[PDB]
Amino acid sequence: HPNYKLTYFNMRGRAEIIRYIFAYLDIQYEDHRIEQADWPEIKSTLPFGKIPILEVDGLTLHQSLAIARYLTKNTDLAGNTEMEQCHVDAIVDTLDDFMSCFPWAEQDVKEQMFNELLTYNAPHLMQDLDTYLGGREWLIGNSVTWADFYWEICSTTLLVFKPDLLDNHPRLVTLRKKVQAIPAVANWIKRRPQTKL
Amino acid sequence: PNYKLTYFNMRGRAEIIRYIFAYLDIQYEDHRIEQADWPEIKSTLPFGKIPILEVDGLTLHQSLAIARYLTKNTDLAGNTEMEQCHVDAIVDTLDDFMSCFPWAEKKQDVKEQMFNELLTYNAPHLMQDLDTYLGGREWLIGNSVTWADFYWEICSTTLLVFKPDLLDNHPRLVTLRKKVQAIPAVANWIKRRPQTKL
Ligand SMILES: O=C(NCCN1CCOCC1)c1ccc(-c2c(CO)ccc3ccccc23)cc1
Ligand SMILES: N[C@@H](CCC(=O)N[C@@H](CS)C(=O)NCC(=O)O)C(=O)O
Ligand SMILES: N[C@@H](CCC(=O)N[C@@H](CS)C(=O)NCC(=O)O)C(=O)O
Ligand SMILES: [Mg+2]
Repeated sequence: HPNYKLTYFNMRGRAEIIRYIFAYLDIQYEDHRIEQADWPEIKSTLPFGKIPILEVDGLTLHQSLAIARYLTKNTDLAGNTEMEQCHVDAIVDTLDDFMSCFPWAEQDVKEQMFNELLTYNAPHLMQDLDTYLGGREWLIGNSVTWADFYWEICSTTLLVFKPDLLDNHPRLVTLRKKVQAIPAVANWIKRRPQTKL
Repeated sequence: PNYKLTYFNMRGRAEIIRYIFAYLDIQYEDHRIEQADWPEIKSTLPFGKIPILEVDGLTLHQSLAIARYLTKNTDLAGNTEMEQCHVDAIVDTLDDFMSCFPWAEKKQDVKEQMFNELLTYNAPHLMQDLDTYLGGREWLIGNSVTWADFYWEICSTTLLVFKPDLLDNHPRLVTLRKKVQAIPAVANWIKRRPQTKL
């Protein structure tokens, strides 16, 4: 059981998937939340200059989904078979692709691009996700995976900007609530720092 | 298995899969779609995107998800779980950057401005970070080739089309490209594959 230090901004953002996994697996970690003012110094010490990073016994890992996958290796969150693991990885990247389209660090052009993505593109993605879910209980297989975690995390952020995101997708709302009801996840959701994003 | 890869007639996002099939000597159907058939075929895809890989009647999607699946339990995977994390991280860092480019932008002046900005400002920083990460070592992760090395060669090949001087101050990254290109199965694929710009 190694020493884990997670470094990110004071927000859910790209660190939250790692935080859900730690909560579910009951893994102790330091939730290091930096202020924007401390970032220049920290940024200059990192191999690839981006966060989140996870220090594992002092060894710096980067890329939130690479880290998430590493932490879920040989756990019940990974997918029950090699093929299920592929399906999990694919859903995660499909979600991450969409979230990465938003110009988070871009006013005017930023506001325009956000409205276009939320209004013209998000509903299409929600439909494809609902279709993929196909009336089943979880996105992949017969039990929860970190793809379901990431679905709940990404949709929570999208709902902040688009409250009607899932008005045509009650089954996707049901999946969100199912993830949110998992005791370890429910406990983290009620206890985590309250931030907008 | 009966593998059928569907993608455009481009290296693009399918090429990492094509390299892995070649290296592992796995037969597959390299199906390249017609541009006139794209509007029709798009509605059949699980998320409206390509590449997809069909495996015995089952459809898979997402190029790196597929690449990771195909390299599981092979010598192209990281040797340890932490190495596998390093491979995944390098691949996502490359993929993040390539995905920033407005490949489908119709407005030519906007496209050229964005390409130039990414290539002249952002790209050099990435090359610097990759070179320092590599150091004096033989491959990006561990002591043998991984699919992270493949993806480096694939992405840099395309970047060099738009910025030929990209690696002028990074001879170690050039050497890495040549090492990947010197692998027999990869070299054979490179000489036999369709010659496309992207
Ligand atoms: O141009 C690209 N894609 C769209 C093709 N259009 C579709 C509509 O009809 C006309 C053709 C494209 C795709 C992939 C890439 C790409 C390359 C190109 O060799 C290499 C690495 C990548 C890594 C990540 C993402 C894209 C890439 C560049 C451009
Ligand atoms: N795909 C990467 C993205 C990393 C990334 O761009 N992180 C942002 C924060 S959300 C960042 O480091 N921005 C500050 C900066 O680039 O200086 C991941 O998921 O870890
Ligand atoms: N992250 C995904 C991205 C897939 C993707 O956006 N593919 C492009 C072609 S390079 C596509 O299908 N776009 C055409 C469209 O959206 O109509 C992957 O690597 O598979
Ligand atoms: Mg990605």
